Amino acid sequence: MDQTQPLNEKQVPNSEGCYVWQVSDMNRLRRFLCFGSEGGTYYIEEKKLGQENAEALLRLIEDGKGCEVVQEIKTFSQEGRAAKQEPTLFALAVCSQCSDIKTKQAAFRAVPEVCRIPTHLFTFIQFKKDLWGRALRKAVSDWYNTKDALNLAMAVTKYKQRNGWSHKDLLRLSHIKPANEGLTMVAKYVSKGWKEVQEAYKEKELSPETEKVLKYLEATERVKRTKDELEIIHLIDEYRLVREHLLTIHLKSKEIWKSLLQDMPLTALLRNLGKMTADSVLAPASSEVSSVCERLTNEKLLKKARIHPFHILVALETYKKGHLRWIPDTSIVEALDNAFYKSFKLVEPTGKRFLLAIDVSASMNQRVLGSILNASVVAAAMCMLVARTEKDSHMVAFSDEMLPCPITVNMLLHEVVEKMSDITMGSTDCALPMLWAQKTNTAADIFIVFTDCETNVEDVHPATALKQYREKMGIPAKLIVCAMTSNGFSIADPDDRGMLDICGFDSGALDVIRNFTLDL
Repeated sequence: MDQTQPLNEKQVPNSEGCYVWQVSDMNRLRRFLCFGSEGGTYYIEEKKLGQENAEALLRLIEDGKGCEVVQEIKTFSQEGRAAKQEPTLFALAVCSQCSDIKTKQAAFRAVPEVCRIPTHLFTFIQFKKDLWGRALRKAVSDWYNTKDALNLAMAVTKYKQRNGWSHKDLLRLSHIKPANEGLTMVAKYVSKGWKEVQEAYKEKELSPETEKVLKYLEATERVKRTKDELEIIHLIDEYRLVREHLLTIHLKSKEIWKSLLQDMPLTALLRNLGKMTADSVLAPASSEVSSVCERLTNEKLLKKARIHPFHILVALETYKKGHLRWIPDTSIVEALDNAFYKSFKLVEPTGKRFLLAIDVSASMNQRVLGSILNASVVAAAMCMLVARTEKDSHMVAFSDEMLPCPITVNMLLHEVVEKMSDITMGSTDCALPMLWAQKTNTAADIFIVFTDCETNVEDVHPATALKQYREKMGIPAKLIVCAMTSNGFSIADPDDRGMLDICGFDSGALDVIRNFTLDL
């Protein structure tokens, strides 16, 4: 029996016509939350991949798991497990208009929490349009009324974009009734303007909290009336204004940028590394560079700034590239490598024996999350994560034959990326890691295969190779399939308790791995 034939009646043909199992709908939802469907996969066009994922979600609802889905969405968003919020927002939108009364209600109830920032709310609304009753108005009203007025003021005072997204419109369409004076004030600022706010609040008794909102709006307005660097720096120092609150002429100043650098939100810092280096703002051997390195390697700050490991991987590739042109600062490059590991949810090692196998076949050249990184690079980063936490780990690579592993656990992340950028090619035999481990009599308690599961060679099924490995070696080895796309295929036998499906770049993947490895 080989891969071109069905192991049993539950198998389905993959893109290459070979047999695998359909990953469970709940696990496909997780694959979707983590990878989305932008750019599709090597074998599946973008729109089709999105529809496949939307259909899986619809089956879940149809099967009564609607509320479980919404709970899962809230959980991923709260724990910051996914690199992008789009998939999560699309899934929430789908749930807010489905056939299940209870799921609709649960979806709407989750909008204020799942839509963490303005962009999210706007994206969520656009998806609902894609797909204003009392429920939507209440949800939107709830979103504004549950946010901190000062934080809202901070967001609405940044420069606007011509993307059709308007707070003025949402405040109107939602028929909102502001719950506190600070929100009433910001709503007035958005709908009527600064002059109106000033006039409505002159002579007015305000709590110290509402007063802070008024003084902050005043600060953002003062920015526009001056080109004096010292005055602007004082405003950044006292009110923590960011780049988007400033005039273009202000952004021409190196000192203003240094003041902006001081408390720059980590996500913005990651995006501005190259520019600030080219601009001499992050000069070699500078205290500016040192502070940056310290903020990036502070696990508590990364978590609070919701920095996902994929954000760091992408930021690193972009920065190391050097082009706008700059000399990538070596200490920052090292800091990013360090931050990558600290951004995943850390767990105690299992001390077991791991065989980590990276698929470097042709289809793995497929791009991940709309980035320039291909699936083999991303898989390599996941493999490094595991190897770094589990001392007893041996890394291997494969296509339709075992291949020398281009990476070693001691390499820095930027090196891993370089080595894996053009390594993809050839057919795919997902049974190889187990077969190779057997032939070479290498001991492993856990096999983790990083792949898209599009196996397609006339060799034994990977599930088969695992069982043969178990028997011959006398080890009850488990197989963890770390999916690298949101397709719906899996080489793991749903009927074998010793096999599990997980998803690459789920920031809490190590916890899933730990629990399965120790039957916790």
